[PDB]
Amino acid sequence: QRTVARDITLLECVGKGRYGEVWRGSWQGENVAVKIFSSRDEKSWFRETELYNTVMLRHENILGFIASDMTSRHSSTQLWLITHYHEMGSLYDYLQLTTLDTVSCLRIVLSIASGLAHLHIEIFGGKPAIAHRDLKSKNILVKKNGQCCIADLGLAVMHSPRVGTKRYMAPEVLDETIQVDCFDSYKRVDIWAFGLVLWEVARRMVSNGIVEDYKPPFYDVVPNDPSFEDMRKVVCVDQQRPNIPNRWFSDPTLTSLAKLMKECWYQNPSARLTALRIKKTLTKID
Ligand SMILES: COc1cc(-c2cncc(-c3ccc(C4CCN(C)CC4)cc3)c2C)cc(OC)c1OC
Ligand SMILES: COc1cc(-c2cncc(-c3ccc(C4CCN(C)CC4)cc3)c2C)cc(OC)c1OC
Ligand SMILES: COc1cc(-c2cncc(-c3ccc(C4CCN(C)CC4)cc3)c2C)cc(OC)c1OC
Repeated sequence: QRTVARDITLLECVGKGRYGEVWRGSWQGENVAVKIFSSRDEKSWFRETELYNTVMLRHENILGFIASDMTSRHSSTQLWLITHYHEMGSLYDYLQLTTLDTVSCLRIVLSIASGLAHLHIEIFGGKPAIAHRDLKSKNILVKKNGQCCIADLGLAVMHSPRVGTKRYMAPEVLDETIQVDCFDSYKRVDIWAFGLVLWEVARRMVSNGIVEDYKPPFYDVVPNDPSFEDMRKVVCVDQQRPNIPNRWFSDPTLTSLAKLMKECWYQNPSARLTALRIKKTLTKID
């Protein structure tokens, strides 16, 4: 009745971590990305697969799902997640060697806010509400059209042993006051992380011939691979937030972005902006 071509050619490894590996692959001419999970991180494959079996997300700013594959081997199980392939790589990668103008900076951050609001908001008929729980510049891909998409739903929570990246954890995560039975708590953790990403991008926007070098959030106050305690002392005890450079206050776009990131960083989670309010504010800038 029909051939089911499942052969995927793995062409090039574009990522190797504790999570496993990501490969550029080829299926029937078409480029795909293949994430091969470490045994260490099998539950991330299970959770992303469980979510996509619940709701087939389709959004321009969400990394496009193609397939979840489990294959029996000699004495192990092999777990692959297959997605769209974005050749320009992660936003983290992209910001290292690219500077931005006003239009590209706004297009990047509004596309992220768009993907995040899509995750957050319940649609009746639709989709459950979803919080990401590990938003960061390495989990955002740059598309050829200048918009981004959000990747990695391995920690996602839905409403109707992995933890987040410590550098991006909100204060209520670090001080363990987060209300774990409350879905809105998880949206507010994502908004904190979004504000840090907005800071990382805004630094690379040129104004009056000036730009900042790429740095990760809190680069000046914590070590590489900061401990939970290192982060708690900065974010909770001292209540530090990323520096806004003086040069931003000469530029109307960066002045508006600095205000937006402040309103993502309130100690009180319920004071933080919503993803929908961030979108509206971004559409009114420039
Ligand atoms: C099993 O595994 C993999 C399968 C595929 C794949 C390859 N050719 C054809 C298909 C196909 C899709 C959909 C239908 C429809 C036909 C109409 N009917 C009303 C319902 C069913 C049939 C066939 C698939 C799904 C690709 C893979 O990788 C990209 C796979 O591995 C992950
Ligand atoms: C998983 O991913 C990819 C899959 C395919 C693909 C291969 N064979 C058959 C199909 C197909 C045909 C028909 C139906 C429907 C149509 C009508 N409906 C009312 C019931 C049945 C569904 C599916 C697809 C979609 C191609 C892809 O790319 C070109 C894929 O992406 C990499
Ligand atoms: C964040 O996480 C996931 C990411 C991806 C993914 C999707 N498109 C493209 C990529 C990629 C391609 C190329 C480069 C480099 C190599 C070539 N050049 C020298 C510089 C650029 C980097 C990255 C990735 C890593 C897929 C995933 O799942 C299958 C991910 O996990 C959910």
